[PDB]
Amino acid sequence: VGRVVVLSGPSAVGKSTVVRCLRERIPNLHFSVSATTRAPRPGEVDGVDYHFIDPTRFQQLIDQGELLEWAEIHGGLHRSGTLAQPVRAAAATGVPVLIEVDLAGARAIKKTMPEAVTVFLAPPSWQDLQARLIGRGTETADVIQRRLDTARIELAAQGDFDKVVVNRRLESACAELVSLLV
Repeated sequence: VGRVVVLSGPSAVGKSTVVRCLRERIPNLHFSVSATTRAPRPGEVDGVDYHFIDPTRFQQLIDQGELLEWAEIHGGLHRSGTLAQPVRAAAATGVPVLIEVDLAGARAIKKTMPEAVTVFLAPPSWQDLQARLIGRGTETADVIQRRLDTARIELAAQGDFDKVVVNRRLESACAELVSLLV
């Protein structure tokens, strides 16, 4: 039976390079393919990039409890979320599953699938995360202040998760996640 790992963390702690590393290290890792009600962009493939469904069918899925989590996107322009059945089927086949979601999505998945392992990718320090949020200083002071406030709130949540991986170094963050997945 494959492990299901839900990866989340602060907005902008470094999740997507980590995801790429994981998919290279585990040849058959199944990266959860979200359902969405937006239309496909050219180059997106149904079943690979997203499962493209219509709003009515997406509402049916909500009502039948077939989503582990879902959210309104861009204030309700459309919806996206994680389908339960492919995750469960992949796991029953013995293939490991990774789901990457924001913190609200991870909280939702722990309710709908408690056997999933939730992991919070934490920064090695406050100053490391603050430095990245300031960045090249292209944003206004109000925008940066809001980002720092948001980060402190999100960091307060790391206790809600099954595991904390500290992103000290890409190779060892990725290594710890590999150990969790296989």
